[PDB]
Amino acid sequence: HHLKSINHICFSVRNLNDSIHFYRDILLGKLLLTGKKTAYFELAGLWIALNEEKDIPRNEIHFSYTHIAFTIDDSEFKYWHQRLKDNNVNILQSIYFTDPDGHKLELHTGTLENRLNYYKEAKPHMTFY
Amino acid sequence: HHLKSINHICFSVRNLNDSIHFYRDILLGKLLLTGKKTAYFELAGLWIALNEEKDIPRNEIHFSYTHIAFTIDDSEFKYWHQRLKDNNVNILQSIYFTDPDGHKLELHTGTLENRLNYYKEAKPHMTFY
Repeated sequence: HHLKSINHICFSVRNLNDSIHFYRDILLGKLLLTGKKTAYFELAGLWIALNEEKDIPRNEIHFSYTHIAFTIDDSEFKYWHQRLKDNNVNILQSIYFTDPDGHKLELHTGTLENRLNYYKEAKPHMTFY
Repeated sequence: HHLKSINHICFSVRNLNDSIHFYRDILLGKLLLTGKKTAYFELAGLWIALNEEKDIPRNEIHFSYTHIAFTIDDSEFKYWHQRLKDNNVNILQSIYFTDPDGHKLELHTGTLENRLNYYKEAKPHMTFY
């Protein structure tokens, strides 16, 4: 009875047109649908839905407790770093960054297996299953 | 130069042992690693990382602006509905629910293609690309 796969992710965003430029132009996703308050993309093989909420407060911290990471090839690290820098993206191996609203994103060059093997050497008092 | 795939998701959680029971026992994910403040799972083919933050306020609304949906087969809908109900999960075709902390999750039985075709009939004034 297991869950089969990730199906989609939805993000609330304050300005649809800023978020379409981010996900479509900067991150090279495919725009598939728009409405007044909605946009769907396919990005990295994943359906991403954006829901526009123009009243999310800009003077408060939100989006603190989740991050989403996408895979890139190690050889593409400098290309992506430079692409995000040249697009004035908020940047915090991995590249940590935010979308225009503050949703926390990451580009990462390794696998879960790579990370487990790293921790078995670096953090050997963790418990491995 | 495209992003290749989703790599992982990380959630902050207030109690690791409550969240391991949710993701491992209720959602049938695989526990791969633990530390004092960390747990890694593979769930639905996706690496999920949990980071324990015991001080996330319990008396405030958080996690409002993201949701993550997983695919199930249509025939499994009543099995999952009943499994979440029998485990006293907060439940809000799709099943909408939250983890123990309030991260918003969904089980969904359709594809992006199915949803686009639905909107072309139901919401024909959207723009399709």
